[PDB]
Amino acid sequence: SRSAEIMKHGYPGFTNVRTYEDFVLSYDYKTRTAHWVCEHLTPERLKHAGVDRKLCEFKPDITFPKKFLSQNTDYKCSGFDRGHLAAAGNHRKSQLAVDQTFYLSNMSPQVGRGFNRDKWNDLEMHCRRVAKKMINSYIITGPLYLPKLEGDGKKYIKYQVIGDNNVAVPTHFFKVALFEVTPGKFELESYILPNAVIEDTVEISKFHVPLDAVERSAGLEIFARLDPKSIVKENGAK
Amino acid sequence: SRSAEIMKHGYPGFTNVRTYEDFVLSYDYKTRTAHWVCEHLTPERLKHAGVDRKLCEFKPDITFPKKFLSQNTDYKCSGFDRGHLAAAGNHRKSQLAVDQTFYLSNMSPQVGRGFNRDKWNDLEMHCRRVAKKMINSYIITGPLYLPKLEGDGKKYIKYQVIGDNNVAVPTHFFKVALFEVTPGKFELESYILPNAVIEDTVEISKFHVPLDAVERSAGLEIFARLDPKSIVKENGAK
Ligand SMILES: [Mg+2]
Ligand SMILES: [Mg+2]
Repeated sequence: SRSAEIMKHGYPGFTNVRTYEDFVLSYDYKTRTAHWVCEHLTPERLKHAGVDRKLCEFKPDITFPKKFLSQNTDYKCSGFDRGHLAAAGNHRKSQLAVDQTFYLSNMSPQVGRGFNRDKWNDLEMHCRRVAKKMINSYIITGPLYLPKLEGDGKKYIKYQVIGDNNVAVPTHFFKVALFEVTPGKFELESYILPNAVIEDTVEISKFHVPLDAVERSAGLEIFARLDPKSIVKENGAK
Repeated sequence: SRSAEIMKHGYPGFTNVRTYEDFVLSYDYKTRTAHWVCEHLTPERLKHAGVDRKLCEFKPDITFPKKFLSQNTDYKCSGFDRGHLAAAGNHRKSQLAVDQTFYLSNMSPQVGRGFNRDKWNDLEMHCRRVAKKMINSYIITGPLYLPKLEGDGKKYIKYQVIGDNNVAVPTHFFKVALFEVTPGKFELESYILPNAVIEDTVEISKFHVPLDAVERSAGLEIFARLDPKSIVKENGAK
C-alpha cells in the first residue's frame, strides 16, 4: 500500500488518521487543523503528469464529524492564508492527489506575505530540491503552540483562534525531513519557524533545532522506527 | 470485560488510551495531562472493601514515553494541586483500583482552596450521591482550554504551563454524567467549571452547559453511541 510506503518510518501519532491518495494526515478535532502530515517523495514522483492546480478547490474533508470542521468562512478576512501543510507541489501524479492537498484538514492559519508565500515556501522548495538527489525522502509537517516567558516570570501558551469554528492560529510550525542518501543511510533536517513575517534574507538553517525539540513541543514521536545509527547527518553536521 | 463495561456508551476519543483496573484514560502528550477519563458507577461499587487511600502514591505512569511524562516536581510550588480527574472516591472496590487514580496521567494542575478541595469535590460528591439512586452511572471528566474575546476584537486561548516539563494549566474542567434511572432511560448532566477560586455559595447547577459545548470545546464525542430518545432528562429539564 501507498500509506505503508509513506508511513514506513513511523506514525508520529494515531489520532484521527486519514490516508489520502498521496499523503497521510492526523486531524485535531480541537484546533480544527492537523496534528501532523507525512509525505514520501522520490525523484520519479517529483515529475508532473494533464494535471492542473487551477482546478483545485478549498473545501473541508467531510470524513470528519461536522462539528469538528473548519470551513472556508473561518479563514476569510482573518488576516491569515489557508496554508497547506502537505504542499501541492509535492503531489503531481494525479488530479485527485493534488485536489486533496486543498482539503481544509491540511490547512493551518498562516501569515501570508513574509511566511507562507515566502520563507515557508522556501523551506518547501528546499525539500523538493533535496528530495531530487536522494533515493527516498520523508517529510513530517505540523503546527506548534509554543510557550513564552512573560513579565510575571511564568510561562504561557497564547494563540489566536479565528472564525466561528475557532480554528487555532499556531505560534510556530515544525518540519522534519529525512533524506535517504545511499541505501540504508539518511540525512535528517529539523526546523521550527514562527508563524510570522520573516525577512527574505534570513537563511532557513537559522531555524534548525534538534529533532528532540520538535518531539517535545509537538507531543509526537518522529521517525521512531528508524535506527539512529542510520542517520549520518543531523542538520548539516556529522 | 471491565473496560467494555465502563466504555459501554462510547469512547470520547482514542488518543493514547490506557485502560486501568477501574477506569479508562486518554493521555495528551502535549499538555502532559489527560484528554479525558471515563468512569462507571453502580450502587454496589460505592461500597468499601479493606482498602485505604492513605496507601496510594502520586507517581507517573511510565507506560507513556518519558519525554511526555509530567513529574511531581512540575506541580511542586507551582500554586496548583495534583487534581485527580478520575476521583479516588469513585474507586472503593480494590487497592490497585484506587492506587491508579494517583497516576500523574490522571492529574491536572488545579487551584486548591476554592476549586479542587472545595467546589469541584462537591460536584464529585454530587455525582456519587446520584449514582446511588441509579442502576448505572457513567462519568466523563476532562480539562478544557477555552478562548476569550479580548479588547482588540480577536479571540485567544491562553494558559499557563508549570514545571520544566511544561504541564498545561487548564482554563476550565468539564464533567458529563449519565445516570440510568430506569432500564434504557437516562438523565444527562453536563458541567463546565473554571479552574479558579469559586465561592462556596455558587451551586453546581449554575455551571450547566449543553453537551454540545463540551464536545466542541474539548474536541470529543461523548456518549455518541447513545440514542437521544433514551435520554428523558437534560440538566434538570424534561
Ligand atoms: Mg503553503
Ligand atoms: Mg481532586
